[PDB]
Amino acid sequence: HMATLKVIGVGGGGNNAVNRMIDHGMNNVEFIAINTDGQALNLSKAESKIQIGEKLTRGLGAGANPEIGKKAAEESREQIEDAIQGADMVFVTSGMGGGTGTGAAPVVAKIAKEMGALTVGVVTRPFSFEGRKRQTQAAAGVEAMKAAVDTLIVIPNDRLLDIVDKSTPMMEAFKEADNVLRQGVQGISDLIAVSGEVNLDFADVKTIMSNQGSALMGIGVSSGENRAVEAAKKAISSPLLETSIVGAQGVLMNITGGESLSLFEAQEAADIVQDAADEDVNMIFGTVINPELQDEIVVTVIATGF
Ligand SMILES: Nc1nc2c(ncn2[C@@H]2O[C@H](COP(=O)(O)OP(=O)(O)O)[C@@H](O)[C@H]2O)c(=O)[nH]1
Ligand SMILES: C#Cc1cnc2sc(COc3ccc(F)c(C(N)=O)c3F)nc2c1
Ligand SMILES: [Ca+2]
Repeated sequence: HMATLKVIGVGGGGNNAVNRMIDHGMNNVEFIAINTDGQALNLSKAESKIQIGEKLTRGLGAGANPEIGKKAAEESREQIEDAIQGADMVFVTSGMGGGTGTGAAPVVAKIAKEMGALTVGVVTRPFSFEGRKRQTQAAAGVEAMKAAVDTLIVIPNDRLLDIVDKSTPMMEAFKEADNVLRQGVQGISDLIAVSGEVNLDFADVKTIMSNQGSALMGIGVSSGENRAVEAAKKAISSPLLETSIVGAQGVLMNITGGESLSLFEAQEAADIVQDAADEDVNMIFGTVINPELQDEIVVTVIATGF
């Protein structure tokens, strides 16, 4: 079994994330670009492109109307099904609050879920500066996504205002939000590809993520003194995420280290995660020894069930 991973961008923001991932380079993941806007879709370098709602929009976008996004996806349901064929896991990425993402992404997610794919949504909420209507439409989108996916990661764009200085380029800030998705997809790909000393596989991912509501995914890297605790704290930190570690009922945790990785420090890291999570948490713990590493330790967490 080698799980087939697909990343599906829906609407402008979703496709922006996909494009930036394709530019970065990601092996053994299929990218699918879905949009109403044919002009934007033409510029994508995704190898699978689905223009939805041509009869409805005439190749334009949804004009920020979620009803148009929804009806567009429904018009093109068979083409979406065809593109998803074979997927074992689907990441649906979209900016909530517009028309295409808000309306179409839940339709796409439901199609993926009903084909049996582990279906993870990774969506943004609008900046407060975009106004109340955008925020209200986005909230309806988030609720529709929750109903359609196995697990949902929400990135409030307002959180980007917490990680910039007054001069940080907007595109650099956007790359930080895109990195949430990138790290999660890369992380799952790495888990499926590599045999661990205490091995985690796709069935473990499914146990933690299938039908499990909100999710946090995180990665932390450290070295030197107190490296395990520092890496674990970085992994569970969620400056950009709506959902924090507190009260998690399911956790997939991995530690990657060199040959120096100690039992004591593995316990230290796991204890950091446990102290935060629910008393009856289903923790699935893994470890990898990468002898190419010297003093680096990597802690990764997927936390669900809130
Ligand atoms: N972080 C981030 N948010 C975006 C990006 N593009 C759009 N957004 C957000 O996504 C929302 C919907 O925009 P968009 O996806 O272009 O609309 P749609 O094509 O009608 O789905 C906007 O209101 C923004 O909050 C992006 O590249 N990065
Ligand atoms: C963000 C994030 C995030 C979340 N979860 C994960 S899990 C991951 C990779 O974990 C890995 C990689 C290689 C392995 F052999 C193993 C294993 N123990 O079998 C593993 F869990 N990377 C991330 C990254
Ligand atoms: Ca593995």
